[PDB]
Amino acid sequence: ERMYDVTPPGVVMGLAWTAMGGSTLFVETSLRRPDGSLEVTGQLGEVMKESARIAYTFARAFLMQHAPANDYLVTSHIHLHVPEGATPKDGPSAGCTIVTALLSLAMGRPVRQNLAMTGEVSLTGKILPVGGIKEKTIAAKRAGVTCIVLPAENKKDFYDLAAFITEGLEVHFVEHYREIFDIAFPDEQAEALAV
Ligand SMILES: *[B]([O])([O])[C]([C][C]([C])[C])[N]C(=O)[C]([C]C1=[C][C]=[C][C]=[C]1)[N]C(=O)C1=N[C]=[C]N=[C]1
Repeated sequence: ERMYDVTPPGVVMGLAWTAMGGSTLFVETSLRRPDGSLEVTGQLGEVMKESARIAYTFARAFLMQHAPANDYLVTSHIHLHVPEGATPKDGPSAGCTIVTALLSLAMGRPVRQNLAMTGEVSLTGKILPVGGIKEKTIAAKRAGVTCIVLPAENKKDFYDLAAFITEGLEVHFVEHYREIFDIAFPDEQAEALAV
């Protein structure tokens, strides 16, 4: 089972691993009040806290180019949480997940359902390779993930898995956050008609 079968805005599924295997986790974000700020909870280590700062800065910049009239990330007091509360978590691979959670919250739009992602985020939005792709992918498949987004340089790790694991997985290998944004929010890049 999963902690969220259906993600509302501000909630994105990420992927973690330990020496004991892989798991899914959800990044949760929310307002704490009507210059902004980010408060972060979830027993995060120092690499993960820094990846939340990087993601926060990039998301502010990304959404000032995609939606300059939208100030929600610049002015709001945001809270970011990664359950479960007692479990320690660390590492950079949730960067894109955090970016997506913040944009999802600021746009008031949920991300594509049954989607998980992992990837380190650069300050300019480059997606850097991560560890545990095999364990994270198995965990996604067990959790009902149908769409998985991974750093492009982790492609060989993904295809080291047996076919019966990756069959049925729609996989996207990405290098810049813009590619994730268009998978996560397909209606922001979809064919439209005027009336
Ligand atoms: B990602 O690989 O950076 C990811 C980020 C986020 C999903 C937590 N981090 C991990 O998957 C961590 C989880 C963790 C758990 C407890 C304490 C620290 C980190 N795992 C690893 O970094 C890791 N797992 C197995 C073997 N080596 C390292």
